[PDB]
Amino acid sequence: SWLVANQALLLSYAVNIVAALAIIIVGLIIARMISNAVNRLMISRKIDATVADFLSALVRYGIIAFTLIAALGRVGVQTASVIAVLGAAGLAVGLALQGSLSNLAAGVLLVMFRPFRAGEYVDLGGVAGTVLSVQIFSTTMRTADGKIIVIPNGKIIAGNIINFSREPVRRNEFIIGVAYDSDIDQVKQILTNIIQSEDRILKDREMTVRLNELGASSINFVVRVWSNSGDLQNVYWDVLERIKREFDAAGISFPYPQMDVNFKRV
Amino acid sequence: SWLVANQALLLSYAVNIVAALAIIIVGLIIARMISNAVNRLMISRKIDATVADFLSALVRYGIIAFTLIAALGRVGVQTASVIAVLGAAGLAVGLALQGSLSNLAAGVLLVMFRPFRAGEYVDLGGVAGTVLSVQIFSTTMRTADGKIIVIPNGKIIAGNIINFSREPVRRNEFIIGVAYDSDIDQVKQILTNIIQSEDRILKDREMTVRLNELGASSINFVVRVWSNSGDLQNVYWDVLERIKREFDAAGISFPYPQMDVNFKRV
Amino acid sequence: SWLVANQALLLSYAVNIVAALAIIIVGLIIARMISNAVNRLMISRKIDATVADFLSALVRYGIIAFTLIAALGRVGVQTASVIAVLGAAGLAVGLALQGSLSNLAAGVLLVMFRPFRAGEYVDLGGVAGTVLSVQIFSTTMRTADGKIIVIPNGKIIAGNIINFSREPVRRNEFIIGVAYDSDIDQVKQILTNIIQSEDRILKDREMTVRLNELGASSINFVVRVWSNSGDLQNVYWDVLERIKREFDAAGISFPYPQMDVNFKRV
Amino acid sequence: SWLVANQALLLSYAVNIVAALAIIIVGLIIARMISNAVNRLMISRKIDATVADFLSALVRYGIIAFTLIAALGRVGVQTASVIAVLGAAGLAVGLALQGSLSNLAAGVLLVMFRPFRAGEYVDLGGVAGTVLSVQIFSTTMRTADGKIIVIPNGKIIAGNIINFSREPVRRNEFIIGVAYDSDIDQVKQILTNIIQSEDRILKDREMTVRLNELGASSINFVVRVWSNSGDLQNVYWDVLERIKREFDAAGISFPYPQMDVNFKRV
Amino acid sequence: SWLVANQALLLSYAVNIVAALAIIIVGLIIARMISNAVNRLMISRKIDATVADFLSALVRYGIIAFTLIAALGRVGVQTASVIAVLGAAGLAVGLALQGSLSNLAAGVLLVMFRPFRAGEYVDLGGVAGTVLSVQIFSTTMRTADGKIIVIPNGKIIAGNIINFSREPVRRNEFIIGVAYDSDIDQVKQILTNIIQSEDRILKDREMTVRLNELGASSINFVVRVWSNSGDLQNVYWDVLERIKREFDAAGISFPYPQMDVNFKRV
Amino acid sequence: SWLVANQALLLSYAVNIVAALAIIIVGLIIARMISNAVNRLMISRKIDATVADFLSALVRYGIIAFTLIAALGRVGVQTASVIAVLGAAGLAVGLALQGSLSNLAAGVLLVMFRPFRAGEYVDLGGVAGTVLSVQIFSTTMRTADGKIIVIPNGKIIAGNIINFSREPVRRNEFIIGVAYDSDIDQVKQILTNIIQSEDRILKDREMTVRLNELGASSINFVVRVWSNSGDLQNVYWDVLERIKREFDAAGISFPYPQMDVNFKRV
Amino acid sequence: SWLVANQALLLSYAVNIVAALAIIIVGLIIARMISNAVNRLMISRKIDATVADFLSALVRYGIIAFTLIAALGRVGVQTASVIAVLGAAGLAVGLALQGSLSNLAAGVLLVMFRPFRAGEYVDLGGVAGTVLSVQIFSTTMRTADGKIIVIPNGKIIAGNIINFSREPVRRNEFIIGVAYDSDIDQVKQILTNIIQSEDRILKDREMTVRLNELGASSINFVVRVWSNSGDLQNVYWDVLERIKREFDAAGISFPYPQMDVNFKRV
Repeated sequence: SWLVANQALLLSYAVNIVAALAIIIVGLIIARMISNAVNRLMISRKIDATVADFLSALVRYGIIAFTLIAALGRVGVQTASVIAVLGAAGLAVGLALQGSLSNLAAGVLLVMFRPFRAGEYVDLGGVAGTVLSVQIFSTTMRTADGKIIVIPNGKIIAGNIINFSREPVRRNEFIIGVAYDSDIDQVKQILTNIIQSEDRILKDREMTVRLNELGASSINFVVRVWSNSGDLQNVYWDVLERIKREFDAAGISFPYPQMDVNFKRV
Repeated sequence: SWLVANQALLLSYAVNIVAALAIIIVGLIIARMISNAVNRLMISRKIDATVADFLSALVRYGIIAFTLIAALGRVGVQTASVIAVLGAAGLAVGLALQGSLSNLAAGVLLVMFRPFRAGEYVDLGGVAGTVLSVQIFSTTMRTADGKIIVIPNGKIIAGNIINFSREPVRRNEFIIGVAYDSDIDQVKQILTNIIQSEDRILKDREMTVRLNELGASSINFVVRVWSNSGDLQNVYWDVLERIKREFDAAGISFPYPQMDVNFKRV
Repeated sequence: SWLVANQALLLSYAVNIVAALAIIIVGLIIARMISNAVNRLMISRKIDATVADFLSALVRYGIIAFTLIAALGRVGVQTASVIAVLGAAGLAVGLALQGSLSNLAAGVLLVMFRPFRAGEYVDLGGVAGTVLSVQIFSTTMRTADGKIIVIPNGKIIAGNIINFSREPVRRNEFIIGVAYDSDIDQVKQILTNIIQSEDRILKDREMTVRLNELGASSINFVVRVWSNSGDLQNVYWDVLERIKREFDAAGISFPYPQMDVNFKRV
Repeated sequence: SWLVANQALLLSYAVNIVAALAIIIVGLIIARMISNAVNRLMISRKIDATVADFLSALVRYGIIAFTLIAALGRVGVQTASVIAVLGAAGLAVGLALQGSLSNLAAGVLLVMFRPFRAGEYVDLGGVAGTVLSVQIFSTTMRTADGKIIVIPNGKIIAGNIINFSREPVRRNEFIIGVAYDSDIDQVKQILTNIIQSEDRILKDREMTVRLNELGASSINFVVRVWSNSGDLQNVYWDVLERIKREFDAAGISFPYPQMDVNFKRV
Repeated sequence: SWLVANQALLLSYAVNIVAALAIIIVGLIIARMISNAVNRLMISRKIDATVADFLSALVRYGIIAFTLIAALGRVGVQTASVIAVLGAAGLAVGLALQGSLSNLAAGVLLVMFRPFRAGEYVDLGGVAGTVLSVQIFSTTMRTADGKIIVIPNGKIIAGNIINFSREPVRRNEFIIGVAYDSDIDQVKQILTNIIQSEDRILKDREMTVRLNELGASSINFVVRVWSNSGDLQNVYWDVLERIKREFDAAGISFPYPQMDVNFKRV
Repeated sequence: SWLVANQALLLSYAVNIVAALAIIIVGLIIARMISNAVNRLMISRKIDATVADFLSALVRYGIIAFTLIAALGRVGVQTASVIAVLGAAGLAVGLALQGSLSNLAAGVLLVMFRPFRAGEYVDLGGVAGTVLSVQIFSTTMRTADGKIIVIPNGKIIAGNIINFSREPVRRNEFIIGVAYDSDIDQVKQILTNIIQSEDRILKDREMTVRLNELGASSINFVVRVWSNSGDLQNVYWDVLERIKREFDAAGISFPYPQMDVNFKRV
Repeated sequence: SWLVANQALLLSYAVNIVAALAIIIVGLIIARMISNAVNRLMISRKIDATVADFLSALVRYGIIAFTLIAALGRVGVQTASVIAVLGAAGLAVGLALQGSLSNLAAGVLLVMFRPFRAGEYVDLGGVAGTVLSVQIFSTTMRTADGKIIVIPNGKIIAGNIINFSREPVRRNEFIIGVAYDSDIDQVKQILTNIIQSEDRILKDREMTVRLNELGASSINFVVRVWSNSGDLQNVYWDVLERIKREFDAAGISFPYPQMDVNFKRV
């Protein structure tokens, strides 16, 4: 006759049981509700059936799983084990997604800081080109050849960034080879006359015409000038052509590879 | 005579015991149920006996293990230790699977974004070819030679992506070598006449015919043109052939490697 | 006379003590039981005394350790510390085994997906050969030379996979060098006649006979054809031999390395 | 008639319920409050709508989520599971942001220590230039050519740092080649006379004029001097020119590549 | 006069105190016991005073530390902090030992699988030799030169494994160069006669005598044969010698590097 | 009329509330106190406004946050969630700082062990120079050229360390080339006479004068000697000069690159 | 008048308060005690003021921090937050120290196993030399040149280890070039006579004198012999010298680089 005497014990367990069932059913209707709601809000963005609908299904499963674990705890069964396995799974998936998340974070930083603007000619680790646009997970640029390149944001931020366009003026360099016999002063004079004649070069800024080094086959002269970024490339070509003409007119000779032979007959 | 006086203590322990046994048996029938259910739902997809049936067995073991740990906790024995070892195991397996999970996540991102479409000619880190299809864990493409290549999705997203097809028009480049003696202006005139004659080249877009650099053995001329992607390759060959013919007709001579010897007898 | 008055306190502690001893002894008999059971089931697979028997001993130790920790908790001594050290150890061993586990997981994926079948000629990062079989932790293939190679599954999945056999048809390429003096049209005609004569080449598919590039010592011709994978290698050799014969018959001359010397005496 | 008898139980549950609702509503008004406050304080710094407003929204969501979880715990539902999933997410995002955080920490260290000052000529792993400024996440410097380079702080601290400017004086080195026939002592005398004549060289500091090594084609002389950093470059050029002139005046001859032929006729 | 009225409170705290002291002393005697026991069992294996005795001391310290922490918890002082620091330390040491543990695990796998047997000629990433024995943490092999090499097990499993011995038969390859003038058919006939004469070659298996490629200086012939692994090396040498003799007898001439000069006087 | 009957319940909640408010206010005054104290102690070391004052502000925020979380727990709201997010943040920041902490730890080890002393000539992975000083996070050394280099402590400890200065005596090596025609014994005799004449060489220690190898163009002789570290460099130069003189006196001839031509006219 | 009625509540809180203060003060005296004790025991080993005294200070701070946290818990304030931040810090520092700990563990393994003894000539990844001693964190060896090298233990264990000394006997190899015209048999006979004459070579062990390969400029002969490790180097030199003499006596001629020219005049 312990039953009549333990009515209170029965009350305690019965309220817990009905509360657990109530939790199950309320969580079920809550899950239905949340599932329809998430779709209602998800349709706004572009939506792919094979993936986007799938992820809403994932959410449904996650909610019912949480409510179920909670219910099992309500019943009075230790859920620490299921919590542990769940946490291991979550950690693993987070590790897997770390890579993509890094690209996302980089992209955000690059967007707010703006190291390079759109439409600028830059290089991002050996790939010169003009940027077209920036995106969340990736960057898009066009090469000189015309090929399109896509590069992940996370990869570029780590590497060095070079922005030719940001600087208005840039410097040029020429190297020239001539024979040993030829006079130094004559060549220097000619080169000075040439560079002086040009107009797209900045007089105020430095100009260098000296003998940098002595090659084995021939001596080498170095020339340095400064010009606007836009006209740089044209300047190079024009100067080079003028040099070729002027040297042949002057009498200087360009050097071929040089060989000296000691020559005996056996 | 403590027994009669501690009837309530006995009640407390007895209810816990029978509840633990009930948990064991209900978990057993639940595990049988879940095992048959998972197979019922698993048969839909392609199923390999050596692996797929094995994983259902794994699920059976996992469920019975969870229920068993819970039962041990119900008995009143500290289960924190078994929880700890279980969590270590789960973490380890998650780390092991991280690699494959990364490929999966990448594939998802690539699918939704579509950096490159199927049937496009692209390169994905030094392997040019045409894509055939995209998959969950991997990508499939065909090389020009005809070899098939498979590349994991996770590997390509990290690296740069190049999409030749995405751009309609592309640029070409030629390099040419000629002797120093030969006149600059004559060569330039000839090359201009050639490129002008062609019809598959875009007049509106830039055209470059200049002396880029001075080689040691010979001077070098650079030529740049723009044409449609489809006809690019043909254009290259036709232009090259026409150049060879035109130069020999003109009298210009192509250069062989050049050597100059100072020559003494011992 | 607190003892008589605190009989209940004594009861509480005494039941805990005897329950702890009971747990110890039941865990001992359980451990004996489990140890014999694991051997009974382990004998089925191949079993090495120096390792396999050792791991059963490990299991014995693990079970007795768990039961002992639980008993210490039953006595009323904080076991959180022993749990912590145990968890650190488990994490460390899991990290150590991560590498091998990765190979295992890869192997599973490769088995179910079947990127390459057994008996196919494939390359798996610079090692061409024919696969012999697939295994759990590793893959086995034979090289052309006849050497056997073993490669871990985890390593290959990361790298690119190339399956020559999967594709029925493949393409070939030849490169040829000839003197500048020689006529273009004559050579082209001869090469076309040759390739046309062959029967193992696919007429429907493309055929290319053009001047690809101008070498310094000599010009270069490129030839491309398509043929079945099986007969490809033979086709290459036969074509090459026929070419050698046909050129000497025609009067064309193959080029040696070319040198031009300006020659003065001192 | 358990209700009348369990008034106290009802009181207990009712106070918990109303307290949970109170927590929900107070947390709601708190969240509104915090959201407006964070904007009020955020406007001070530069603010981008697409990102900065977004992060305030994130904060709103985070606060309401915390309060909601707390409320669920107040109701009496186990929240350990939701805590676990939340912690996994937090760990993952922290891992993702680790990279950028590293750059930030580096930048801080570099700022306080000041290995290199602004406006100094330094190299930071193969990129010589002058620093312009230091920033939080990145560093900015200008190359000699005039190109701008941006380099992340985290990358440079790991690598070696070279500060030319920090040292007032620096050393120079010349290498010279001459024929075997030429006398050693004469050359040494000439070189000593040259270096002695210069004035921008530090007499007190060492000066080296010796035969370092015997090349195959010719012998090699090494020269070392010390000069101020500013005038170093000029000194090099002037010395080199003077050397060329002095040698031709002296009668020494510079060497061309040397070849010796044993010469037989077949 | 609260003392007389709170006798029970005093009892509660006093029993806890004496139990804590009892735990301390029992743990002390337990630690002495365990320390002597571990030595008793440790002497069996080889034992180094500077390290092995040290590790027994470590065990003593660990046990007393655990018992001490437990005692502090018994007193009623929160030990969660000491647990936390202890767990951090354990995690760190586990990370440090991960490397060695990996080698151990690899060694186990290699032992049970036996990719390569002892006394076999194998290469394990560019180090050819004969294995001598396998060990727990490392592998031992001898090179052809006679040098001894030790390689850690963990390093080799990651890399490719090549087992020459496992395969009974292997293939050989020869490359040969001859002048352009020389007849193709004559050379082919001679080579066929040679290989046919040999007896250590497998007739049933393939034999290849064809013109593989056209070198610039000379044409190249390829020869392939199959022979037993043991006699392979000898076969190579004998064949090569016979070839040299046969060619000079036949009248064919081996080629020297070939140069062609266009030769003008200035 | 439950209020009058539940006075005790009201007491319980009221004491908790006032205690929570007391905790808030005491923590506030404690935070003010700690903030002023930390500055008082921080001024001793060099202090940067933009960073050092900022970190004191950080401490203020941290303390108020801890006290606030504690207060929320006092109120009776589950704080496990806020604890979880806080722990994730702490883990992330610790990971970020791991890099710098590694440099710090290395520096400590290097300081106490002293592998290389200050003012010694050492190389630390391809950067030879003299150390100037050691610091906490980095090391400073000067190169021979005079450039200053800074290298992080963590990077050098991993790599090999070479200490020229630690060893008093060092060895030298010379290589010499001579013509085939020249007698072996004569050359050996001459070289022995030379090295014997020198005084800065250690007679007791080994001396080697032998023919090491046969070059294609010429034979090579190797010479090895031992001398004090300080005088090593001078010894090299003096020996080399003496050798040049002695050979020309003896009649031996140094070799130029050697070519042999078979020479036919077409 | 709740105070008089709640005397017991007051007792409960008052005992907790005084116990907390007692814990604070006992922990303070305990910390003083431990601080002096640790110094007393620390003086035995070499002790640096800037670091070693600092670490004792660290210990003082750690103990007072633990006792303080415990006290805060005794007061009744949730300390889980402070525990969490502390654990994050500990994890971070452990990660930082992981590197050095790895070197320590390696060193231990190497010490007990003894792969290489002290005073042996070994190479440890491209650095040949003689070991001098082994240490805890690092290894010390001397190079042949006389330079001292220090290498961390953790780095070497990962890489291959080569122990020349462990093996008593070693093998040698010579390569020789001769003209095509020269007879094979004569050369073989001469070489056999030479090697047979020597006495420091092991007759029982193999001896190889064969034509290994056909070079373009000349044919190549390979010779292999076995000798004791100590006398190996001397044997090489003596054999080489004898070979040079014997060939010139025999009439064989060593080959120079060979060139063949087809020679036409334009």
